[PDB]
Amino acid sequence: QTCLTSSQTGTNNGFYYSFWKDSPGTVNFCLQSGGRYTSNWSGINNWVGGKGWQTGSRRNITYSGSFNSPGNGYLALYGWTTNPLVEYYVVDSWGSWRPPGSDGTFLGTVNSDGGTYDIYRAQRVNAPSIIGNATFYQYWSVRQSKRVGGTITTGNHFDAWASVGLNLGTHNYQIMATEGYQSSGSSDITVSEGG
Repeated sequence: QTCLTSSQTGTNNGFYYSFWKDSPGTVNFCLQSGGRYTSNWSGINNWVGGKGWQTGSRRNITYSGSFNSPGNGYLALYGWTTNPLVEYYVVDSWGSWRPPGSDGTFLGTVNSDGGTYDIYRAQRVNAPSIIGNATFYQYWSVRQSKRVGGTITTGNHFDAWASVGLNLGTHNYQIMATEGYQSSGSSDITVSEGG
């Protein structure tokens, strides 16, 4: 295992990973065998990290494990595109606070992987991104009830987002992410693309 406590991207056991946190608190973000990582967080302001791919695609992404967020956290497929700069989520579970909140514009729903998801678009104006300080839209599929474990058929979400005018650019990274906000919690997630 390789345990990290501050921001880093890289590769581990054939998988890409991205891990980011601002200054407050502690994240113990530990890279295990295969597509597995664990996290715990405490007294943090905001952090997101996980394993996946350097270059996103329409691959079907399967994950399993635990997610424990008594306060504000997410368990989500998470990635970026450029041209347009987009930060996207397919949110399967969350903690105290269902995302994206009042900043989100509701656009409709998509049925995928035995769930229904609400589709939202939000905007970030002068915000930190994979290319630095920028203004970018976020695309959200958020499951109507929580789940921890299953397959995410990315094409279904990508196709549904497209039908509501949410354009995906050139894919950057694509990970099964844990996110915490002003809370404490843990997760233990294994990703793959072979069911």
